[PDB]
Amino acid sequence: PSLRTQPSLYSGPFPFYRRPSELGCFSLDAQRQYHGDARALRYYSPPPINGPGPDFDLRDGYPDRYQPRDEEVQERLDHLLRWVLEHRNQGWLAGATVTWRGHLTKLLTTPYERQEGWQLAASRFQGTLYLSEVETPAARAQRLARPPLLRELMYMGYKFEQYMCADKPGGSPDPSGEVNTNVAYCSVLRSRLGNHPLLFSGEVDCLNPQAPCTQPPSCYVELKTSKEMHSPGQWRSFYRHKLLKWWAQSFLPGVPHVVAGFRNPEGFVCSLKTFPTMEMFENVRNDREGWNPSVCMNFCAAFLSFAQSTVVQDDPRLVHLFSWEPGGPVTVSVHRDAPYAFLPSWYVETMTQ
Ligand SMILES: Nc1nc2c(ncn2[C@@H]2O[C@H](COP(=O)(O)OP(=O)(O)O)[C@@H](O)[C@H]2O)c(=O)[nH]1
Ligand SMILES: [Mg+2]
Repeated sequence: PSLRTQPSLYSGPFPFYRRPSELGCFSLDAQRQYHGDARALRYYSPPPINGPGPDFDLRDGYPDRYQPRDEEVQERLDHLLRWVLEHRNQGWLAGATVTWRGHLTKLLTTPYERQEGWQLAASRFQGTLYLSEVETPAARAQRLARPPLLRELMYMGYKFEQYMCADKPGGSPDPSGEVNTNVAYCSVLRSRLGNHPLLFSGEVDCLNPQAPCTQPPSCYVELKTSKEMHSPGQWRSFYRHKLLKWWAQSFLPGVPHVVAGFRNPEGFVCSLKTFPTMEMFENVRNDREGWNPSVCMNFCAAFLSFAQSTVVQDDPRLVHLFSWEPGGPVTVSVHRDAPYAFLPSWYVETMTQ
């Protein structure tokens, strides 16, 4: 059938969500090449009490010292599949759903999302269900038309991370190097939502070498950017929409610590604010127009359930395309081979042996 999306259908007790465990990780380098190590992981290095508070020029180095990752390249699940292949002997996988954390984020935010539609392609292969986002025609059009100032704004986000990160534990941030968005660190995580086992990985911003719990993902820190705010209305508006995204993104991998840099009209970060992941909901708890963690999760569970029961055939060439648009239900279409098939032959053959 189709799956309804509205929040009042998914109120009720917070579902079972197993505390995420890191099964491993991988890194992408300056030219988007996979390495099965943590080389790209950077280390949390906030401004000390000793010296000045933050005064970070997010415009510095734009565009000369900016090497943006090529966005035309469809990567699908490839990097994760490689990790999965290199670790096949860790039958749990057969019952798992496999994705990127980001895809799960969009499921979590669906009941409250007013603008951004999405498309998830789904193939079952050896029991395992694989989900992989397809960029909607609308979203592609917006990406190809990205205005100069929106391109700079993306840079500034990654630039903020450079002021807050050191290459080594207890090191100093070097805000004069290149920002290269091909370079990423990813944690590979195991969880279970309800009775749906999960294998997913997400981009991790940095490690806090001063977190008393030295074990991932507890020791990770997410670094965020947003417009400076003044009126209560701007804060309320931030809590209701943006905070929801931040919560979903870091809750899934079990990242407890989020730091926000608020940027000037002149493009400087003159204040920081820490949002512990577990505290984010307190900002909207009494808000009649707020979001609810268990609405996000109950919908997400219902979607997984829906996808599991819909995708019956075990076939790597077969795709059930799940589509969603704000103010509508999740609908399904069936497709075979190109252009929607996403599991590469090199993976299918090798997992078959
Ligand atoms: N090309 C491309 N890669 C992405 C994008 N978003 C995430 N990735 C990559 O996909 C992997 C998982 O990302 P994920 O955690 O799901 O993204 P996020 O939660 O939206 O920040 C990482 O290796 C990222 O570098 C994107 O919009 N374009
Ligand atoms: Mg971030």
